[PDB]
Amino acid sequence: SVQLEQKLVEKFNLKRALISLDQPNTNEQRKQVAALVSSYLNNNLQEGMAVAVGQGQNVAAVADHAGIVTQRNARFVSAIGGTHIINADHICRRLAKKYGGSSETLYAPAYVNDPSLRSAFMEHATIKETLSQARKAEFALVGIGDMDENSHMVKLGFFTPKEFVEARLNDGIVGDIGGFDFFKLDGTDADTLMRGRVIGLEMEDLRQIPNVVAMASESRKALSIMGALRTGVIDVLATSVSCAMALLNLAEN
Amino acid sequence: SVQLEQKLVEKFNLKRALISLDQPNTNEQRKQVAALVSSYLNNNLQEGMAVAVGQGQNVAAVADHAGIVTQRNARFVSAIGGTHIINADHICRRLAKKYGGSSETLYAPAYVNDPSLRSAFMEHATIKETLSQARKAEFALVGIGDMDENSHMVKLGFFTPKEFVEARLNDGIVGDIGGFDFFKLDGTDADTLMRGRVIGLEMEDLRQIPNVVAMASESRKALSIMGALRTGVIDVLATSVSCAMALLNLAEN
Repeated sequence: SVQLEQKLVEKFNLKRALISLDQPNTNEQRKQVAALVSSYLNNNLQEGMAVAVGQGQNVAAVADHAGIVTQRNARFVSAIGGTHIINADHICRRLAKKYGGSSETLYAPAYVNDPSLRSAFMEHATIKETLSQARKAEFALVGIGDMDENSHMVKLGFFTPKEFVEARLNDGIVGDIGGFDFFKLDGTDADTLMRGRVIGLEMEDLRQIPNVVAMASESRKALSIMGALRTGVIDVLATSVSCAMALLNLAEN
Repeated sequence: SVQLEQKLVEKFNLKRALISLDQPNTNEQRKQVAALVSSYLNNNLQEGMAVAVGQGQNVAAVADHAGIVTQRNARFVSAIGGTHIINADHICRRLAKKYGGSSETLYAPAYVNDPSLRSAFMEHATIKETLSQARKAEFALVGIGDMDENSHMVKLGFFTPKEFVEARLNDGIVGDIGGFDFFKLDGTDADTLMRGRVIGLEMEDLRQIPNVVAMASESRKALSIMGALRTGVIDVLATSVSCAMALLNLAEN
């Protein structure tokens, strides 16, 4: 697994690769991946630094990991709006409690049904200020999701099932990062209608955050993880042995 | 001071009046008023009940009061959006920590520069859900502010100084409750441009919350407190001996 880390770092231009042994199910896998990320943050997140935090189960596992961490006054800033899916805001609050710092809420919903409503929220001074804080963070903590993980935008009524299938088929979206931006298998940003329905950071923000820590546990989602690595924004990849093997195979071939 | 409580209850149709002795300055007064409210909530807020929470220094003092309270699983729900002024969201988080429950964020800013932007946020499913939770709360914890306490809407650029003076002079606004609604000295809701710039609950919501706890410490703000009492929405008034004397004098005369 340490040999795997070196190959991943070399192959994908990472700062680090944190690889957990394969577990019996996805819950257990997320916990073990989250353990390595928790320790990484414990050692690296200094007082006065900030983390831009995305949403969902991979990220939530880091907040829920019950390991020992030193207390420091760090900030946890939502990188995506709230939901009425584990909310980035809730995760930041749990992280602040765990690591001994503070959290900073993005006062806007995660999803809207129209890019004009998106624009209206995004131009608002209160929303812009928090997004600027997240853009200026030293770290980002994000999950890599597959299209099926985003299906809640549809089930919540913000995007049609027809539009959703078309994002995949017409626009070639194979995954999301942090919940807030979407990519193709080749790592390019696809103009997709999807992102017009989300309030949060974008891919270019992640490209300029020094330490983007991205997390995925499921090897069946290796295409999404590959797409995400191809965007070039990831600095620390935390994942399982099988995912690592899959990525190296896909890259070699 | 106990005699004062009985007269206030009778005169203003309250459930309770919590009266603190006069203090040397407003900070100390807010602390002592907040002590009585903290104890009231300790005894009355049951597991599974909720509090709709407004913004500002009077309310924040209750969260910051360092008394002993029993832990119970109550909810603290923001009744007004966030600010980039002590935010209702921050207060709810501190209350949840203190009383041992949870908090529920309103994912929208407190202020907007245009009632059309207000309407767009207010119609959004995520915002409507939280506002419905706050409307259905057993308690509300709100401060009674004077126009000068709201001047931040102006300083933050959401409302012009000219509009602000006109809200007072043309529309007769003498105070706010919770940060989110405004009233005249006679207790009627004034159609004012001000409320078109705020996202949160309104006076009619407070009228149907069973236990509206309203807090003010400054006797120089007695006109605002009088206006607020005249709206009829207040169930528990927490304030100082001098404010109580002022209110009884104003009512008698």
